[PDB]
Amino acid sequence: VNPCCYYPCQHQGICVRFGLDRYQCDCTRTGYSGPNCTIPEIWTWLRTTLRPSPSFIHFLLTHGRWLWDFVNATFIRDTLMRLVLTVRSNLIPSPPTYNIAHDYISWESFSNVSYYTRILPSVPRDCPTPMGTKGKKQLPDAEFLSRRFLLRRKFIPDPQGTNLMFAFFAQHFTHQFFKTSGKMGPGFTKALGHGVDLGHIYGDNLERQYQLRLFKDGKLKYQMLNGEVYPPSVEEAPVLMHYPRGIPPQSQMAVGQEVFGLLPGLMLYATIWLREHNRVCDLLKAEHPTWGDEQLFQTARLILIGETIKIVIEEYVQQLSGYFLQLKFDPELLFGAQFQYRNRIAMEFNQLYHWHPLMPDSFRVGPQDYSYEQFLFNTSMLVDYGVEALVDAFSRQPAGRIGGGRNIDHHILHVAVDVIKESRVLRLQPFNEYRKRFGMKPYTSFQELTGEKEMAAELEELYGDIDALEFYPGLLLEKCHPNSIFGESMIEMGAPFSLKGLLGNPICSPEYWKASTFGGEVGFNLVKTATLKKLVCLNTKTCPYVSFHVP
Amino acid sequence: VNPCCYYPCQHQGICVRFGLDRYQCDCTRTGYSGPNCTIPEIWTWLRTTLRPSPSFIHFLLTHGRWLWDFVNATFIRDTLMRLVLTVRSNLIPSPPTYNIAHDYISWESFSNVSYYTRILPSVPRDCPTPMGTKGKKQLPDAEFLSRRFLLRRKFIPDPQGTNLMFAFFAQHFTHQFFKTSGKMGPGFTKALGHGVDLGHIYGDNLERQYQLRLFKDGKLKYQMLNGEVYPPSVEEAPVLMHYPRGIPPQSQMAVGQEVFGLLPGLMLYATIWLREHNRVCDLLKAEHPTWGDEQLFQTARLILIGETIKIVIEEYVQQLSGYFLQLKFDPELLFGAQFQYRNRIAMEFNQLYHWHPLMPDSFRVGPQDYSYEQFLFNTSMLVDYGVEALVDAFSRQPAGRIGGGRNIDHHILHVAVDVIKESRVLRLQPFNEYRKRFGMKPYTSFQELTGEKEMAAELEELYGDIDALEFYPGLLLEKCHPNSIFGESMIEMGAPFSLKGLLGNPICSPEYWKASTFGGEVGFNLVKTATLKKLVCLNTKTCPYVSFHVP
Ligand code: HEM
Ligand code: HEM
Ligand SMILES: CCCCCCCCO[C@@H]1O[C@H](CO)[C@@H](O)[C@H](O)[C@H]1O
Ligand SMILES: CCCCCCCCO[C@@H]1O[C@H](CO)[C@@H](O)[C@H](O)[C@H]1O
Ligand SMILES: CCCCCCCCO[C@@H]1O[C@H](CO)[C@@H](O)[C@H](O)[C@H]1O
Ligand SMILES: CC(C)Cc1ccc([C@H](C)C(=O)O)cc1
Ligand SMILES: CC(C)Cc1ccc([C@H](C)C(=O)O)cc1
Repeated sequence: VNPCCYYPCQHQGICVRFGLDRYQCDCTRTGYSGPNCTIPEIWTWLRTTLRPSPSFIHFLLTHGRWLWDFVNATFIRDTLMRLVLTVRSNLIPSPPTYNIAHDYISWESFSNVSYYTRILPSVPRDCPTPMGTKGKKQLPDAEFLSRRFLLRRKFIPDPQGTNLMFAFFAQHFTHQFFKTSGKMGPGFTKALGHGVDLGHIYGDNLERQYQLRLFKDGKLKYQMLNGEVYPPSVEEAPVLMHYPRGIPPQSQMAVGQEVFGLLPGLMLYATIWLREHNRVCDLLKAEHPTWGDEQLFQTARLILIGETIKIVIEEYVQQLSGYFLQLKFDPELLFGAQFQYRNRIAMEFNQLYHWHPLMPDSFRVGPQDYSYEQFLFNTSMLVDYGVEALVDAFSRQPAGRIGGGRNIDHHILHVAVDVIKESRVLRLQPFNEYRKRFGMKPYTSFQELTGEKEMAAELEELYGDIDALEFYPGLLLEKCHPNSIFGESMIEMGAPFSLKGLLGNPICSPEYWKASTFGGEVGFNLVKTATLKKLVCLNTKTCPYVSFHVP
Repeated sequence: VNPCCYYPCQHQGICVRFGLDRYQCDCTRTGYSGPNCTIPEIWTWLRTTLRPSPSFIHFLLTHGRWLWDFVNATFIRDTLMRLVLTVRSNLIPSPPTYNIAHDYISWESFSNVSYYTRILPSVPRDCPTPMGTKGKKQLPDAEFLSRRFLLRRKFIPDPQGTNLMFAFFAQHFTHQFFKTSGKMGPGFTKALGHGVDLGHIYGDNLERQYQLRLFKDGKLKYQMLNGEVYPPSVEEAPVLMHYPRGIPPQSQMAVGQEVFGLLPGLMLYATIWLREHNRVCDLLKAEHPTWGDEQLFQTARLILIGETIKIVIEEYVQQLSGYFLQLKFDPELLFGAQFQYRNRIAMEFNQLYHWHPLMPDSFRVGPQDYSYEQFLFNTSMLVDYGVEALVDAFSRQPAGRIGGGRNIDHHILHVAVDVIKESRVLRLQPFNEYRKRFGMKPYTSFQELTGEKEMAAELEELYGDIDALEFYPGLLLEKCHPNSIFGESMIEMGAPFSLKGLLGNPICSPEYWKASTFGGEVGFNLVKTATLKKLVCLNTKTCPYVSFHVP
């Protein structure tokens, strides 16, 4: 029996097979020593005992507004944001570590960008049980697990007021770096780029980009419909878009991410960002009449990347966190720190971001209430209502609570089922192992995981042992913070991936973070003062209610 | 007239075109302010005035052996090595900056690995003269310039005692990251990897690697000849090798770098490293009987990458430098510093590494003296003499002095001619601009460049102005240090690229630099104690005289 199946090495120690049946843990730089890296060094011990729980820190951050208001207007704001940035980031390996093919560092894992990386090695194929040495010989049926604990019965809105404007932003944004390859299989991605490169606007490959570009004034091709600007058609921009068989090219919109024609919300954002790109080109040309099409295009792209990182940290994440602390996007906060400006999307981060519970039972646009069947492959809704109308509608409709269980609409429950199946193919280690990998104590029972007893009893009967609970299921079934959109694990595990992805970008490095990179002071300020409201309203005829929070 | 043609921005300030005819310099973080970034800050001025010249520091490093010996045995050795590593490295942009297509930062320049990067932007195409605003309307004829100042008349040996064992190591080693693509043109490379990835041994692409691997015990395919181990034939390892038409596959060796069959010296190293890879596999399997072929292969590769870095720093660079300071390869020296573990080969670095003057008039192997025509595409010499014999021969024959001028054998003078032509296509800025970009004062005349009067007068008559002198020519014609192999520019410009290349490797990062990465303490020590002598002798029947220095 493979000793590493027991996950003997603690605190990021590395389990290596030695001889026919022995194992050793490489505790290098873990802060611990001993056979299993559990004997702490004096400094390590002080840090671990003097640190408040994720639950207590969360409390401090969502209480005492009056105090935080004072803090948010001083340098303490910076000090804390930097603290948040470094502490969350150090939890992500960089250079990247393993991939679906190698549960060990290798030159292939480091140079081969078609692979998603992974934080914890896989469950060795030769282990007694699917999860290691705990649980039953066979995992609970994915389908059953989903219907029992993930299916929505009664719509549960997000207590934090998150809306569909946010939901679709999330779907739009994440899909620029989550593009699992159907051809290569699980564990592989076509979103080389691995981060905020805006590939969902410009395309994940040159040829597509060239087909999407006007090659005049650095602009992106487009078309006018009802006196409004929209992405061009595939006929004008011959690029592969995944539309239902039968829909003509002249009726398809070409945008960068092949999958965006399958939801008005997605194309909505495609339209907004496309309008913002061409707008920025105008501002740039005014500043540099001697610039060619290429430089105008390249420079505008860097600007939008900046705007995206800005808005994601200061509004998107802010919304999700519900923190009284005013999050801040300022690369300089890291100029005095040891930080690698690179990123590699992890398969776990992909699993974790499946926030389908956000989707509602139906989609309300003014007096009209559209169903999934009327909404999903709708090729006219966006143009019928226009950008302003849809933004207003999505900004008003509440999105569903992510954590807590039983809140995924039956229309898309199938995604969760496949997420669970893919997880087993990827052989993700147990939820508890990830709890530990991210600084939390493992759950000692299902009743501790869920703040209740009914689901816990059934889960325990199915899994047999809390140490067998799988990654994704653990994330969605964990008990949620007070009036939060999800549990602590979602944050403690997601923040590192997210923040490392945002700041790990090259435009955030000392070499790139300069006015000249963005065409000058005008371009640099577009990044620095970017805003959701401005992203929309500076590109629409009228300004509707725009926010990631319900009115 | 494009104002940036004057190279107005100093100290790494960035020239940006504004309005119809204005320009601005982005002095962000340069240590200077002002229209041209020429007004120094207090600390900046202190550093530039309190810093000794490259010539004085070089003096200190090559005198007082007794003092140095004392220092080398103390922590001062680590202190100076860290200084050297950090000061030389900070001179290289990271993330990478421009490429042949973009004289400005862009997402395309950052993500597109098929491009060599460049430290200084190109000479704007719309400038008055080919070099900017100085020199004649037409540059000196490349052919003529080479015959007049680069052609060898009388063989000039390297006063530092460098041998052919070193010369071939350099060619072998560098050809893993300098692989200009004929199909795409100058400015493009096939050596994705941009560094010490050992692609010249394992191939620059997966398919090729696969054809080269045995897929057993993690070993590399091979063949036996005279009881000795050699690389396999193209027949057993069907991989593309550039051999002259007319030679049969059965006499073509397959090695990783398509060009290595064109010199016994190159294949010699191919053989040595191949034997070392398979040897390491043995040691590894002894340690991990449960490991599969893949892990054995991946782990051995990481080990050889380490051995390569170790030897290049402590023996290779040591020999070139001539320093009494004992250089050291220890990744930990940088763990407390702000350093990016990434690298991108620069086109200027490619130009600079054209050390053809190293090649002799003929190749002596014992009593036999072989001509270029008997040496260049010889497919039997390596096997006829065996590894030991050739190593001994190359270790005894002195290589030619690199700097000084008039020392490139007529057989390969054509390379230099093409290097100069490619330079103009790449539109490399003038030598003086690079002097400045690397911390030196520009030469005020050709007489200052060359420590003499004749060549200088002829060069001045051809170029018209010292500010028109080109990159490569400047490097080879600059006056050499006392009894050195080349001038200061070669070191002051090359050291930064070289060390950044070496330490910027991901195996030198905190995440990778651990015993487990190399299979354990045994593998880790192979890296830490790697040696040229051991690389050869631990893989040959007998141990010949092996060194980068003539006996
Ligand atoms: C009702 C609206 C939505 C529909 C119809 C939908 C549909 C899908 C489908 C069909 C897949 C691929 C499923 C498979 O291969 O089995 C998928 C993947 C995914 N969805 Fe959704 N989704 C919706 C909303 C969202 C939202 C709001 C988010 C939150 C950001 C989200 C995040 C993801 C992620 C992260 C993936 C995996 C991406 C990848 O690996 O390529 N989805 N979704
Ligand atoms: C007599 C032995 C040698 C021969 C016959 C030779 C031949 C060549 C040839 C034919 C090219 C390509 C020329 C072109 O495209 O116009 C080349 C490139 C080059 N050689 Fe050599 N060379 C020799 C020795 C060396 C040595 C000792 C070094 C020092 C490390 C060296 C470094 C280079 C470099 C850096 C390049 C450019 C690589 C690239 O861009 O792909 N060569 N050599
Ligand atoms: C000043 C020293 C304080 C030591 C208190 C550290 C407490 C943790 O102690 C460690 O717990 C591990 C299990 O969790 C054991 O495996 C280790 O052997 C034990 O040393
Ligand atoms: C007063 C509030 C200060 C907030 C700054 C601390 C930054 C949060 O830091 C995070 O805290 C988690 C525990 O909640 C840990 O599990 C994470 O690893 C750590 O990065
Ligand atoms: C006593 C000698 C100590 C030498 C260690 C200093 C490290 C060398 O450092 C280098 O010096 C050059 C000038 O010589 C500069 O042009 C380079 O930019 C700098 O990195
Ligand atoms: C879940 C994740 C994708 C979003 C997220 C939420 C909160 C935070 C804050 C700054 C933190 O570090 O606690 C970061 C990122
Ligand atoms: C020219 C270059 C390719 C080799 C080289 C020579 C000397 C040094 C020393 C440590 C230095 O920094 O002066 C580094 C690299």
